[PDB]
Amino acid sequence: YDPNLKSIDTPPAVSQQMFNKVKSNGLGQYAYAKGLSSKFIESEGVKLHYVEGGSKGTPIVFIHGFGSTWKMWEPVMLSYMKDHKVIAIDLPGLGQSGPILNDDYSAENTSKILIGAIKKIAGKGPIYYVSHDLGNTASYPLVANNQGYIKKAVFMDSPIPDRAMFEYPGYTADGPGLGWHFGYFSFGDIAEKQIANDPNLFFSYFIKTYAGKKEIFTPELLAELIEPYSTRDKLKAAFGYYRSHADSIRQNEALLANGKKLTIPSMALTGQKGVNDVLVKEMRARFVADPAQYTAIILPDTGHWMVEENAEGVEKSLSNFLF
Amino acid sequence: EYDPNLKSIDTPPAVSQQMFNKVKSNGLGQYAYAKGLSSKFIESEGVKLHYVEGGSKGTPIVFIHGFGSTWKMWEPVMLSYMKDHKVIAIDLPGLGQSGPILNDDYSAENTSKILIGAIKKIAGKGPIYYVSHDLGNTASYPLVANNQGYIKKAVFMDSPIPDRAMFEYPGYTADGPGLGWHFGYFSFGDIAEKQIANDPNLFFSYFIKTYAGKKEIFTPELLAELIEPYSTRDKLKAAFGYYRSHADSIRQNEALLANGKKLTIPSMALTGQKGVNDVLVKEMRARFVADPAQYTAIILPDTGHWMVEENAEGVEKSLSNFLF
Repeated sequence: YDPNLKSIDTPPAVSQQMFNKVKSNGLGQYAYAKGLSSKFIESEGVKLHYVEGGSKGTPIVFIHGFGSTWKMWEPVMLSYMKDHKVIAIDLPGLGQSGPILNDDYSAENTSKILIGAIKKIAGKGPIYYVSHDLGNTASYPLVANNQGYIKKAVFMDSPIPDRAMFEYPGYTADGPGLGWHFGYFSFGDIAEKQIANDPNLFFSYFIKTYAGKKEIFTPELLAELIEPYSTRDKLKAAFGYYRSHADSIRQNEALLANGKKLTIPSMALTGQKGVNDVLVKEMRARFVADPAQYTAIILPDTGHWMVEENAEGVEKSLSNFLF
Repeated sequence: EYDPNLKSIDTPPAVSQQMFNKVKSNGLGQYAYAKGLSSKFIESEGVKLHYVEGGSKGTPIVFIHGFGSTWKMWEPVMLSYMKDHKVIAIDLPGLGQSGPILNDDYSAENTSKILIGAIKKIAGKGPIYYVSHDLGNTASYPLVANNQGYIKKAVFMDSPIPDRAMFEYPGYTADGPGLGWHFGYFSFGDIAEKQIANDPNLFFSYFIKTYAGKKEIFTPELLAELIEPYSTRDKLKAAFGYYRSHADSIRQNEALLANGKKLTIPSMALTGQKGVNDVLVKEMRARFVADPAQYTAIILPDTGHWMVEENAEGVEKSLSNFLF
């Protein structure tokens, strides 16, 4: 939290002009760099958007989270595609993926949707799997239940839903705590509605609060990052993950109680100025069978939006761990 | 209690604003005082406070509302007691018809200082009984702790008194959004102020019904009356100042508790089973009371956070038995 950060005063109508420009000119989530291919695939009745590059080499699957789309991974995808098949999927309901109509955005359901698509896109495997933010919510069952097919897994910054997610405090001595948004985002359809009235206002403040390098987030970049979350339908989907967290927690806790910890190499890669050490301690204590297979890296001076803020640190950390 | 099936309204903000305008122009809601009651204002530490009083003889009872409320929440209790008691209900600094704390210091110590000055003038030299609800519990602990004797007995209702545990209440629970989440949202820059000002009826209709046990009571017209007082940025800014100031209030109350300034006068935690429930009951017993023999804890069944709206009988009986 930053007591000194100001919220914007941009009129929502002006912000909508910015979002429209992004969509009309194929910028942001719609901009696919040379070598990358935008595609759609149906899985369990859900139309998923994904972007892929490369061909030979162990495939690497990248799953974004809240405030992001496949786009967050583009710099890393570009770096790796000469040596690896790279695949970045928009989570169900977000980016250019369609919604889960029965509102079951729990880890088990999203993992079922994702693995089916991945098996078709990536092929026989094995593959590497890399996740950030809600990606970590969507993915634990997928990873835990497909070890072998998944040869190594990385979770970034955000905690994996577990018992502690019923504990993170709403308020702290430093102001608003890690826990508060888990509550606001699951509080009826209130966040969807309020944020839909002025997405630029909420997200400009939210995104910068969780950034270490705030200067990276110019109004232009923010317009590109917020456009995919600028409508009620996309916000409803996003907040479905939050509504479903209690389900996700029960599901992951059941997995751990049945012994389904990670027995493949895994990494917690976090930003010191982001969620910082929560995921590192969590994975070490509860999710890894053998600490010797576990790597923890906390990037200094780097906030939650790890590739935006430190693409080089992320690429190097991933390369050192995966390859 | 949280109900995942409760629907938010879809009333257009402009239509809601006309509801608010009607409340004000017709003198309803916070502007409506029953026969026997008088609306007055008083300056304390440069802050103009609004209050309503009734009665004359008998131990005075001062009532302090919290978030989502004004003095108005106390009216039925005030009417019930005014025959035998001076009764005084004050709008918290910044809220209802009270003016704001200009330096944004809505910490317990500051609001307690502003309140005690006015109370001494309105209520007289004492002693008095002190009854607090919701943010009243945030505004008032130093007032009560530092003025024991002048305050003969004290009641805190439903909400926790700021202490170290407020740094622990979870944002999320197996039951959905937790007790902690609003403490974060309300102190998250000026975002709550700005978002809620855009459609106060939408936010408060859902918020108020959520924490109600008896939801049917909250008709659109009652909601309009409850929300009108929180329908502008200036009123929301003040409300959320209490939340920005909670870390301060916590330090202040912890310091009082550590300096023995626990409660040595009789005290009561009075809560609603369907509201915050047992948090305050456990908190006061464990940390705020010097002698358990002086402490009463009552949790009203089938009653949510808005305890006088939902169970005036339960509140009056509990206060009467404790106070008298």
